[PDB]
Amino acid sequence: ASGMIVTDAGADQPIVFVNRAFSTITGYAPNEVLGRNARFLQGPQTDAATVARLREAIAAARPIQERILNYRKDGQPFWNQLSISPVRDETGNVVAFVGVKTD
Amino acid sequence: ASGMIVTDAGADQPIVFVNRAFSTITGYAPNEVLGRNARFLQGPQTDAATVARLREAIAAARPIQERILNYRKDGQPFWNQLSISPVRDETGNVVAFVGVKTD
Ligand SMILES: Cc1cc2nc3c(=O)[nH]c(=O)nc-3n(C[C@H](O)[C@H](O)[C@H](O)COP(=O)(O)O)c2cc1C
Ligand SMILES: Cc1cc2nc3c(=O)[nH]c(=O)nc-3n(C[C@H](O)[C@H](O)[C@H](O)COP(=O)(O)O)c2cc1C
Repeated sequence: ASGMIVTDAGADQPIVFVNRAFSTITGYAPNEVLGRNARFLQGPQTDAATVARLREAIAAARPIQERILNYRKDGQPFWNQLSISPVRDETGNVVAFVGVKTD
Repeated sequence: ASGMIVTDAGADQPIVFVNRAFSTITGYAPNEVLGRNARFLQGPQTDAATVARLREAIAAARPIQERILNYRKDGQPFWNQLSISPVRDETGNVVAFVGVKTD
């Protein structure tokens, strides 16, 4: 199974759902992450240019894939092959964002 | 806000998340629907041919949009402009399905 994060569309994209795989991968339980922006997964060695590309894509509701250095709850660095896409209604309104970690 | 349902990919797509708009629209709380296939929203005058097109598209992990008759918890019918899409990882594995109601 691949990790999955779902966020609200607006106002800095707080997490509303993580799948079981997310907790296996990151060591974080759902209650520890709901209502937070996913940027808490980043750490000292995270590439700022990669973070900026995610920021611009999410702001514009553009799909993006990045290999980004993330950090488990226990602090272990892991490479996150991250893909983010908007969820739209048929009018084109953004309803949510979905992020997947590909192992 | 538009209604959104997220399901597992496999084994008859049990619901794993519904947004707040889902509960406003349908009258169901998350604890009433999590772990169930979304077909409980259908009822006696739901169009069988429409349900068959949804079944075939989801089985194939193909996006689909239909206008389908659904029923609130209290039994009141509502027209659901429903769009369902797979969520894939970068290997092409289906991680989840997402369903949206367009007002
Ligand atoms: C649905 C979704 C999932 C995300 N998943 C991750 C993730 O797994 N790891 C990560 O470092 N950032 C993730 N992000 C990105 C951060 O939330 C944030 O958008 C990014 O750090 C850029 O914004 P900032 O410069 O304001 O931090 C995700 C964003 C969204 C919308
Ligand atoms: C993510 C997702 C959301 C769904 N949302 C709805 C819905 O809002 N209303 C509905 O009638 N069916 C919905 N369905 C469809 C049913 O779950 C089911 O796939 C459909 O009734 C066809 O299969 P069946 O013939 O086995 O019932 C959804 C399915 C998925 C995967």
